[PDB]
Amino acid sequence: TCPFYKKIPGTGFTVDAFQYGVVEGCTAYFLTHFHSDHYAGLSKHFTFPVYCSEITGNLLKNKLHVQEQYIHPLPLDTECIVNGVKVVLLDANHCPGAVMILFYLPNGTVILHTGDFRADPSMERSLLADQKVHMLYLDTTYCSPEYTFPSQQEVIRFAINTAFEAVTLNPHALVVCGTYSIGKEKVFLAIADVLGSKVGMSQEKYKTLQCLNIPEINSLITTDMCSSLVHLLPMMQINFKGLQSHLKKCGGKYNQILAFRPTGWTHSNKFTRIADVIPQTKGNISIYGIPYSEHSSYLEMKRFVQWLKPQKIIPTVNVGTWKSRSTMEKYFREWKLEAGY
Ligand code: NI
Repeated sequence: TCPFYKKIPGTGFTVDAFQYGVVEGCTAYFLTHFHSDHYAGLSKHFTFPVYCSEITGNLLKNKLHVQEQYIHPLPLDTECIVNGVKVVLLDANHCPGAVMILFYLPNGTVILHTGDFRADPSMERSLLADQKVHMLYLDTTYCSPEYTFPSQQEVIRFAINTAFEAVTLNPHALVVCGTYSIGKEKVFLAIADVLGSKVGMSQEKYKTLQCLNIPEINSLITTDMCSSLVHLLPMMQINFKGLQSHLKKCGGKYNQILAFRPTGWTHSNKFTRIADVIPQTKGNISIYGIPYSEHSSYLEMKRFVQWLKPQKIIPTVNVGTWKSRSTMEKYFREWKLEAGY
């Protein structure tokens, strides 16, 4: 049954609540972003209103074949009325088309649902700064101080440099980049741009990336694998067997693979700097796991909340164990006491 943390009080609304069937008393279903754990449930047979970003609307229509009469895309940064309630959608700094939702209840309560996000100081100058927020439904994915990671920019620099050096040393080396959902597109686009290649990929993937409004996209991606020296594969294939296989398929065009796995966090982060990252190598194949995160670090989360000063915090990730809940409530209380709200 739909859990409490996916329900918005004083409304007919739910958030990311498509896998419970008809939810008693839900008049509109909000979808923060196109990741499977959040859209699980949607298909062509859905006949309730769905509210979401334009990009999320492109993917619903094209990938899951939702009928257009049921997709209600909204512009970001704009006050809109849905079943008599004022709402705004804000950039969540997550994957393309990912949003946070502000709800302005009739009674004067204000609710912010972050959906999934990576907190940034740039958010401190959106429409959030203009009024008080009473309740916050918080993406707590990395709510613990062991979770530190580098900026997205330093990680991309590491990857551009690594790849440019490899292929310049050996122009017969192929670069591979794993994917299994939208997001983290900058990894493979920035590598391809420094190497003066297009990124080649399967048709289903090319379809997906065409839904995202990325500027100059036709210039950067292709389904012609042959003309490309940066290839995207499913994450599951990013291993020595999967990569020997793919190298066989390229017909003596290449003699070396350099491959990249964007992971969220890996415990090498507590000890190791981004400068210091090394690959796993077998023969003529090397695999780099790089810490490219689209969720908040513990410090970026703490700073956001301390800035926002919510009256109540409702965690939406890691809720399923008592030891996790308890740990999180401790940190919420720490942050409050430290900042004085
Ligand atoms: Ni997500």
